Amino acid sequence: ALLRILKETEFKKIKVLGSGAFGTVYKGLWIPEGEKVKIPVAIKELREATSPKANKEILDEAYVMASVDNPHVCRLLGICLTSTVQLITQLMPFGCLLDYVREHKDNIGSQYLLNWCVQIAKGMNYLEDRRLVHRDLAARNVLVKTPQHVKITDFGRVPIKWMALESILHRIYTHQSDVWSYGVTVWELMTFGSKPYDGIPASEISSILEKGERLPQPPICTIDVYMIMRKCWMIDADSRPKFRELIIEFSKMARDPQRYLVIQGDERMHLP
Ligand SMILES: O=C(Nc1nccs1)[C@@H](c1ncn2c1CCC2)N1Cc2c(cc(C#Cc3ccc(CN4CCC(CO)CC4)cc3)cc2C(F)(F)F)C1=O
Repeated sequence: ALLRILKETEFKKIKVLGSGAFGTVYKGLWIPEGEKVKIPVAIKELREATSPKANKEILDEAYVMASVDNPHVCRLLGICLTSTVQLITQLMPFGCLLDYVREHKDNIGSQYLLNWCVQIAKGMNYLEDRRLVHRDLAARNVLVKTPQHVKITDFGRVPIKWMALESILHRIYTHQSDVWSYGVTVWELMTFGSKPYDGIPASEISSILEKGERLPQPPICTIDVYMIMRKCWMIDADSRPKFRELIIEFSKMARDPQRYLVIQGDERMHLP
């Protein structure tokens, strides 16, 4: 739809959820003016976003973030402009998928893991169709609406260990560098939220990658799943899968989960 211009009296902050590079995120409640319905919302308030030039840049960008319309992409619902900038979306009450997998890894099954892979590829496919490059896809930027329903967020306008080699060496970002980060995102899921390249400093990653090293095979992953991941991390960006292809391939596996991921016995052995 469109970006609603919200009045500060329309919504209240309830709790601080976090704070990042951009600002502070709060849980809140939004009662649309006129309406009787009360919508739980997440509200991000930017730090020092007060310059005229950035104010216009932010508004222009916000219009585009409010224009996405897909079940697996978070949409910006509105903005509130006062002394500060506040960005409002619907609250995803289960929080981010990275945290969710770390919390629930003792009970997460193969059907859920592979469906999350499908859903993220579907929302990434939609952004590709909208000509929107993500630049920071990671399990921490996938939110959980319900255990069965995830949505991508914080896309649009340095996470070295998620970044395609070209992005690291040349600052090139395209849909194909998004495909690489997708591969790393999937690895995070299949490892139940392990940290990629753990203990290796960021400063070394381009070298390791140039030498041709890559994240290892997650123990529950069958070879065909690991192949998809390996394919996302080829040097030649045009050799990597396309999001449309990833939808098909993971959809096929989701039809037969137990064939493609094996989650059995000693879960201490499910870690890379
Ligand atoms: O809203 C967001 N997350 C939320 N989570 C919960 C509630 S809202 C995410 C988000 N990205 C995609 N989507 C969402 C929500 C739904 C889809 N966003 C959109 C978003 C964010 C940031 C800014 C910003 C900023 C900014 C720019 C310049 C300076 C000052 N200076 C500083 C120094 C600099 C020199 O480096 C020059 C510029 C300051 C700030 C803008 C927007 C957008 F697109 F709305 F206009 C951001 O994070």
